Amino acid sequence: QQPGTSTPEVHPKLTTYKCTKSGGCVAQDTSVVLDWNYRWMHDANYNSCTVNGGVNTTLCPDEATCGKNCFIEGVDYAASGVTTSGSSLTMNQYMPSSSGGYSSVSPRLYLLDSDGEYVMLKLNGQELSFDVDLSALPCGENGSLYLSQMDENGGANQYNTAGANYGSGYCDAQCPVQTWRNGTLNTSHQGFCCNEMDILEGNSRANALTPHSCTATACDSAGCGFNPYGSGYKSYYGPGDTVDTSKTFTIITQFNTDNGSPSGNLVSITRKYQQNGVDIPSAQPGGDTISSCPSASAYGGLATMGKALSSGMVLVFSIWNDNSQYMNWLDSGNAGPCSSTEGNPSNILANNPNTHVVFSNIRWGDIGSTT
Amino acid sequence: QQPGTSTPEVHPKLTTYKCTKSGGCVAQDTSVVLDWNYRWMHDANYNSCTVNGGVNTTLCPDEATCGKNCFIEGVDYAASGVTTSGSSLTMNQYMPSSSGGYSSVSPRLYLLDSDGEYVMLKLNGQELSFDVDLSALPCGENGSLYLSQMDENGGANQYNTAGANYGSGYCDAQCPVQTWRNGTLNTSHQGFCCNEMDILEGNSRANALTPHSCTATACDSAGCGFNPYGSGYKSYYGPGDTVDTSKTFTIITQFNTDNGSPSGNLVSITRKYQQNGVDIPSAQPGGDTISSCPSASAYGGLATMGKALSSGMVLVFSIWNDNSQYMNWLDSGNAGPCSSTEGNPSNILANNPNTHVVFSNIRWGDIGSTT
Amino acid sequence: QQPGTSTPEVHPKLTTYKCTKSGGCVAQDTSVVLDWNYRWMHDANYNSCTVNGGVNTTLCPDEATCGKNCFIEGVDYAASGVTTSGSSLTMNQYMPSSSGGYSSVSPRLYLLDSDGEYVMLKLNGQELSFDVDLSALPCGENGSLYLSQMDENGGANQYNTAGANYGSGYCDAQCPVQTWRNGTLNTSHQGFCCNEMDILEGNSRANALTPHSCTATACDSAGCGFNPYGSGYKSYYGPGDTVDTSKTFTIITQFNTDNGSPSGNLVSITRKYQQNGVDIPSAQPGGDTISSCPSASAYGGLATMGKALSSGMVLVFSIWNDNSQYMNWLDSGNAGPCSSTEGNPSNILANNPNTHVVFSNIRWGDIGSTT
Amino acid sequence: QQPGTSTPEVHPKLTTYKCTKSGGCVAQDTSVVLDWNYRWMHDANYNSCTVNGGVNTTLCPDEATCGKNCFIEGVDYAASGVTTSGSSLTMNQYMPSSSGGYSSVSPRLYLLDSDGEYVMLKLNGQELSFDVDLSALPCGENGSLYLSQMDENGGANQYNTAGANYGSGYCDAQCPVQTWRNGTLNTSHQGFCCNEMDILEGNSRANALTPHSCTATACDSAGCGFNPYGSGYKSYYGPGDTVDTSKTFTIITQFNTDNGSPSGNLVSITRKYQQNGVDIPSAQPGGDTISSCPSASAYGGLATMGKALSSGMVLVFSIWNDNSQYMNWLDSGNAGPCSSTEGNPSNILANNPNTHVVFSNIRWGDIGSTT
Ligand SMILES: *[C@@H]1O[C@H](CO)[C@@H](O)[C@H](O)[C@H]1NC(C)=O
Ligand SMILES: *[C@@H]1O[C@H](CO)[C@@H](O)[C@H](O)[C@H]1NC(C)=O
Ligand SMILES: *[C@@H]1O[C@H](CO)[C@@H](O)[C@H](O)[C@H]1NC(C)=O
Ligand SMILES: *[C@@H]1O[C@H](CO)[C@@H](O)[C@H](O)[C@H]1NC(C)=O
Ligand SMILES: *[C@@H]1O[C@H](CO)[C@@H](O)[C@H](O)[C@H]1NC(C)=O
Ligand SMILES: *[C@@H]1O[C@H](CO)[C@@H](O)[C@H](O)[C@H]1NC(C)=O
Ligand SMILES: *[C@@H]1O[C@H](CO)[C@@H](O)[C@H](O)[C@H]1NC(C)=O
Ligand SMILES: *[C@@H]1O[C@H](CO)[C@@H](O)[C@H](O)[C@H]1NC(C)=O
Repeated sequence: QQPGTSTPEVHPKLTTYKCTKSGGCVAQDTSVVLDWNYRWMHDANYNSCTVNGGVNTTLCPDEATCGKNCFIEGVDYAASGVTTSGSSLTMNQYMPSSSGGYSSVSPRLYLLDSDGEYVMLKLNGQELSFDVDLSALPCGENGSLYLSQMDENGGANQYNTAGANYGSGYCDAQCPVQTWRNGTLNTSHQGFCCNEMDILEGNSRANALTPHSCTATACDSAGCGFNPYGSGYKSYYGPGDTVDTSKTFTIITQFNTDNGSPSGNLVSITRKYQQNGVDIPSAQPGGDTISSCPSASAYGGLATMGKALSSGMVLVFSIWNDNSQYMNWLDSGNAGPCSSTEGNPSNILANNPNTHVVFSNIRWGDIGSTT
Repeated sequence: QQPGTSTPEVHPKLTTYKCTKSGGCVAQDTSVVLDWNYRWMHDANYNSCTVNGGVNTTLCPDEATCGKNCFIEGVDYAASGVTTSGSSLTMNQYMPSSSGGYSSVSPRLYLLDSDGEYVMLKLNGQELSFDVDLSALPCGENGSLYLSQMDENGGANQYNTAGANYGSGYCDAQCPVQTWRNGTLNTSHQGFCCNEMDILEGNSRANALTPHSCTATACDSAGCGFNPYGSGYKSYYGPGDTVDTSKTFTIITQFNTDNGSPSGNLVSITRKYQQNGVDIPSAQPGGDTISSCPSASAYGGLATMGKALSSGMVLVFSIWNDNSQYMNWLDSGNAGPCSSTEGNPSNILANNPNTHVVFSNIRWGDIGSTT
Repeated sequence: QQPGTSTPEVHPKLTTYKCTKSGGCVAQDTSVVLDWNYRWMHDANYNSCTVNGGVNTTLCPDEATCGKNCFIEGVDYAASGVTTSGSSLTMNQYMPSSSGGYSSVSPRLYLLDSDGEYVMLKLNGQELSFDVDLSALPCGENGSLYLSQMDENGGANQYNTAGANYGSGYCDAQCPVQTWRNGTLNTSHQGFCCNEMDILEGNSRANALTPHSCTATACDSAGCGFNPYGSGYKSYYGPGDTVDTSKTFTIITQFNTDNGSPSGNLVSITRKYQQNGVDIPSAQPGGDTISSCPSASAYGGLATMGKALSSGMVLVFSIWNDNSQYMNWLDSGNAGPCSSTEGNPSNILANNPNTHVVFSNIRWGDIGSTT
Repeated sequence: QQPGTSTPEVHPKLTTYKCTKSGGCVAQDTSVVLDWNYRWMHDANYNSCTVNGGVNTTLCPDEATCGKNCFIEGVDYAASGVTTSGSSLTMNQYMPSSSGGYSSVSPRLYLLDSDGEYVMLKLNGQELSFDVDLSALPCGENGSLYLSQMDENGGANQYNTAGANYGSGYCDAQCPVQTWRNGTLNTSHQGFCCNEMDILEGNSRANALTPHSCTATACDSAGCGFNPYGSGYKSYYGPGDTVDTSKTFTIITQFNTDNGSPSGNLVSITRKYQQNGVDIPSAQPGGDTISSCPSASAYGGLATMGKALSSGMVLVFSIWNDNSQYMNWLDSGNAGPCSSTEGNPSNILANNPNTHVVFSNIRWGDIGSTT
C-alpha cells in the first residue's frame, strides 16, 4: 500500500510542548494522524483492497503485491469526530449520518511530527502533562491517552510508502494479530507485542493508570494498574468529588528514576492531579504512585518499561466503548460506581451520543517544568 | 495441511447418550478431539509450518501450498490434561513439565462421532444434561461446556484432509480472526462468526448461562446471560450453598419452543439443577429461565439461536484462565465472591495447580428423558 | 439389624448398560453398595453391636433381638476408597488417616438396582463387558469383578430391614461362615455356599478367569481357572505385552450355550480382550475359552454354573491384598512374574499406597452387542 | 457339652521324653487326643447337637444350654487313621469305608498328659527332637508337627467338662472363627488368635519351618518361614537328596536365647537334620537358622514367640491336603518340585490313598541332650 490520490491526507494540527526546568515550554509543530485501519484503500481501478477489515486476496496475496497494488487514501477528520484548535484535541465517539442517526466513529490518533514521523516521546525520568474534559464521557466510555512502543515511521518499507503519515504500524500490550503487522501485510499471522504505558484510561466516573512491560514475545496483559476507586477511595475521582470530573482538571505523570535523571532506571510512576490552579492532594497518603509492579515481574518488571520509555514511544489518543463487557473492568463493580448494564454502548448512544473527550495543552519535559 | 505420521491421532473415547421420552437413553460411540491449534504441524523434512501460532510463509504462502506441504500430527491427550473413563471427561489446566514445574495446558475439545465428523447436537426444543465437578476450579478458572455452530467436518476441503479428526474449523460469537479460518489458511484475514450457546461457563465460585445470536457478519458478543450472583442471589450457587459446588451436581438445560416441539421457534432457555437425586429449587421464582434476550435483538434475538440449534451444533469442552482480566467478568465484582486479584493465573498456579474439570454422563434428548 | 439414622446411606451412582443385538445399549440407573461388614452398627443408646467383627452377645443373643436392637448405619464411600463418575468406578486399597499414615480400606461393592435390590445379572448364553485400568495394581493386589449367587434382597427378613441397601447376604464358593449368614445372625454357625463366577481376578502382572460350580452343601473351591501365564504364555498379559496392562483394555466374557441361546445349557466360557479399538488375538490358538471344567465335575460341572447364571447373579466389585500368602497363587511362582516376597501388603503399602482399580463402562447383553 | 457315654474316650498311648544334659532322657506317660471337631455330640435323646459343623440352634442356643444339653462322645482312633506303638505315632490321610472306597479322615492330635491336660511344652532356650517318615506323603500332602498356644485344659469351664480329654480349645496363627471358641460355644462369633510355632510342615518333596508371633488381637499369618527349596537349595531336601526323604530322618529344632538359657529372650531358631546316625550338613553355610523374622515385627518379632514358648505350648500332630490350592504354597512353584496340578487331593486319593505320616521318638529338653 502507498499514498492515495482521491483524498489527500491533511493532518489536523495540534500544538504540543517540550518544557525544560530552565527554558520554559517550547511550542511544537505537531499534529494528529488517524490509525491505518480507519482509511479507505484500493487498486488503480478502484476495487477495494479490504474486505470487512481483512484484505482482498486477489489484490492482496502477498506483500510485494499490495505494495504495488493498493493505495490508502486520507480521511475527513471532522467526519471522523476529530478536531483541533491550537493546543486542543476533541474526539467524538459518534457522528451523525446521511443514512441513519449516529454511526460510531472511534478515532485512534497518533502524535505526528513535522518530518512525517511519530513524535518519539522519551519520558524516562521525566513528565508528561495535559488537561482533560471527561465531563462528556459517561459510564462505559473510555477516554484514552497512552504511549505505545511503535516504529517511528510506522514500519514503512519498500511496499509501504504511507508509513506514519497514514497511521501505519500500531501495537500495544494486548499483542494484537493484525492485517497489517508493522507496515507489512501480516502474511505470517503473528501478533504484535510492544510496550504500552497507559497514562489516562477512563471516563467521568472512574479512571486508571496502568503500565504494561514487555518481552519481544509477550506482554503483561493485566497491568499493575492503579484505580482510586478500586483501591478503596470511592469518593476521590468523580462528579463533584475531590478531583471533580465535571470540570477540567490536569493530569501530571512523572516517571521517577533511581539516579533521579533520564540517564536511567525506572523506579516509580507518580501521579498528581491539579484543578483550578491549586494542587489536588493524593488519594493514598505519601503520593499516588506505582512503586512495585508485581504482574510485570515475568517481563522485567519496571526495568523494561523504563528502557522502553528511554528508547522513545509514540503517543496515542483514543476514545472507545466496549460492546462486549461494557468497559465494566474500568468503571463498574469494585472499580467504579457504574452498574453492570449502564455501560452498554447502545444505551450510551441512546442517552448521550454527544460524548467526546477534549485533550488540551499536551506538554512533556523535565519534572516540574511542564507545571 | 493433511494428517501426519509421527504421532497418530487416537481419540480418547467418551460415552454420551441420546434419550427419548419412551425408549430411555442409548449409548453413543463418541469421543473427544483436541483443537487444531494445539497440534504439531510440519513439512516432509520436519521444518515447522507454524511460527508462534502463525504460519511459516515459505511453507505456507497460500492455501494450495500448505495443503500439499504441511501435516498436522496427533497429540498425547494425557500430556494435554485430557482423560476419559467411560462416560467421564477430566480436563486439567496445567501439567507437570520435564523442564520447569507446571506448564499451562488448556484443552479445547470437540465431541467427535464414529464417522469422523463432529456430533451434530440438535437441541432445539430439547434438553442437554450432564454432571460437573467444579470443586477443583477456584476463582479465576473457567470450566466450559458450550455449543458452537462449526462445520461438521471442520471445513475440510481439498487442502485440508485432517478436518474434524484434528479439530479443524473452530468459531464462536467472539468472531475470532484465525490462522486457519474454517479449514483454510485464512489468506483474507477475516474473522469467523458463528452462533455460540454457552451452557456452562464457570468455576466453584460462580457460573453463567449465556446465549449468543448471530448474523452471517457478526454476533452478540455481550450475551444476554444469567448469573444467579449477578441477579442478586449471592447465596445460591457456591461452596456449601443451595447448589453446593463442593460436590457434584447436575446441570439440565432445556430449550423451549412455542409449539413445544423440535418442529420450531425457540422461546426460552430453562435451567434446572439437581444434586443428590433431589431436584434443587430455582434461584428466582417461577424458574431460572432466559426468556427475553435484549442484546440479541440486533441479530434476530432468540429466533436465530433456535434456527441454529435446529441446523445442528458442535459440542465444545474447555477450561482456561484469563491472564488479562482474571475472568473477573465471571466470578468477581458484582458477579462473584472472588476479589479482583484472586483470579490471577500465576496465583492459581501457585495455590492450586491441580485444578481440573470433570464432565460426566453427557446425554441429550427429549425433555425429561435424560432426567 | 435395621437402617440407622446417624449416617444416611447414599449409594454412589454407577451407570451400567444392557445391550441387545438390535437395539444397542441402554443406560441403567444402577449404583454400588458397600458390604454389610464394613458398616457401623449399634443399639438406640449407641453401644456397638459388634465386637471385632463378631457380635455383642448382650445386644445380639439371638436374631429377633438384634433385629429389634441394632441399626446398621451408612458409610462415607469416599473415605472408603470408593468413587464413581458416570459409568466409572474407582476403588482404592488404602486411604490416608487422621491418626497414622494409610489405613487399608478394602471395598467390596455390589451393583444395586433402582428398586433397592441387587441387579440380577442373567449372563447365561450372553456376555458381560467392561474396561479396566490395572496399571495401579502391582504384585500382590487383587482387582476383582465376579458374580455371586446372592439373594437379590440380601436375605432381608423380619429382623433385617436393611437388606441389599446395606450389602446384606454375601457369599461365594469359599463357603464362608459369617456373623450374618444370609441376612440373619448366623446362630447355627453354618457356612454359606453359593455359585461364584470369577470373571476378572488379578493385577497388572497377571490375571485369572475362574468358574466355581456348587451344590447346596459345597462348592468347587479350587476352580478350573485359566491364567495365560500359568498355561505357558508368559509374555501375553503384562506391562508392555500383547494385552499391555500399563494402559486400559477391555475384558469380554461370553457364556456359550449348546442351543446358542439363553434358553439353556452352558458349554464354554469364552474370553476375548481388545485394546485401542483393535481386537487382541487369543493366547492359545482357537480361542481363550474354558471348555472342560474337570474340578467342577463333583458339583455338576458347568451344568450347575449355567443354571446359576440363568437364575440370576449379583455383581461384586472388590480389591484386596493377601496378608497370608501375598496372593502368590495369582501372580507368583508358575502363575506370575512376581517373586514370593514382592506381594507382601506391607511392601505394597510402602512402595505404592496409591493402588486402585478403575472399572469403567460395564455393559452386559447379547453376544457382540456390548461390543 | 460334657463327656458322653456311648463311646468312651480311650487315649492312644504315645511315649515321649524329657532330656536333661546330665540325666539323659526320661519316659513320659503321654498320649494323643483327637480334636474336638471330629467327635460325635448329642443330647440325652440322641438328636445331634451339630449341623454340618455348626450347632443345632434348639439344643445349642447359648452356652449354658449345650453345657447342660450336649455330650461329646469319644472316637475310634484306628478308624480315624490314628495309631500308636510305644514311642511311635502313625497318621493316615484316608481310611477305607463301609460305603464307598476311601473317606478322607484327617486327624489333628494333641499331646495329652497323665493328669488329663495338654502337655505344656516349654521350649524356650531348649530343643524338641523327633523322627519322621515322610516317604508316604507325596506332592500335596501336609505332614505337620507344630506348637499352638492353647489353654492346657482346652478352656474347659462350667459348661464344658470335656476339656483337653476331648481336644477342646484349638487355635493357631490363622485366627480361626470356630463353633467352639476356647471351650465355649462361640456366641460372639470371634476368631481365636494364639501363637503358633510350625516346626515340621511338609511332605516327601519339600518342607518348611515357620514361626508365627502374636498379639492378643492378631498374628503373623504369613510367617517368616524357611524352605531350603525356596531359599534356592533345590537339591537338599528330597527323595535321594542330601536329607533324603525316602528314608527316616531326624528333625532337631533348637530355640536359642541371648542368655543361652531358658531364663529368657529368643534370638534364633536353629534347624539341624541328621540321618543314619551321621549329622547332615546345613543347606546354607553357618547353619539353617531363623535369625531375623521381618514379618513378625508388627507383633513383637521373636520377642513374643519366645515369651510364648516360655509360658508353655501344646503340641499338635496333623496331616491334611488342600482342596483349594493343593498345598502349592508348600511344595510347588518356587518352593517345591511339585507341579501346580500334582497336589490335587482327588489325584492323591487316586494314586496313593495309603499316605501316612509316622512321627517317632518325640523328646524335648536341654540342647544336645535329646541328641
Ligand atoms: C476483490 O478484487 C477483485 C479483483 O480486483 C474484485 O473483482 C472484487 O470485487 C474485490 N472485492 C471487493 C470486496 O472489493
Ligand atoms: C517494524 O518494521 C521496521 C522496518 O524496518 C523495523 O525497523 C522494525 O524493527 C520492525 N519492528 C518489529 C517489532 O519487527
Ligand atoms: C520456515 O521454513 C523454512 C524452509 O522450510 C525453514 O528454513 C525455517 O526454519 C522455517 N521456520 C521455522 C520457525 O521452522
Ligand atoms: C466452511 O467450509 C466448508 C467447505 O465446504 C463450507 O461448506 C462451509 O459453509 C464453510 N463455512 C463458512 C462459514 O464459510
Ligand atoms: C456390649 O453391650 C453392652 C450392653 O449394651 C455394653 O455395656 C458393652 O459396652 C457392649 N460392648 C461393646 C464392645 O460395645
Ligand atoms: C436367604 O434368605 C431368604 C429369606 O427369605 C431366602 O429366600 C433365601 O432362600 C435364603 N438363601 C438361602 C441359601 O437359604
Ligand atoms: C435339632 O434338634 C431338634 C430338637 O432336638 C431335632 O428335632 C432336630 O432333628 C435336630 N437337628 C439335627 C440335624 O439333628
Ligand atoms: C480360655 O478359657 C479359659 C477359661 O478359664 C481361660 O482361662 C483362658 O484365658 C481363655 N483363653 C482366652 C484366649 O480367652
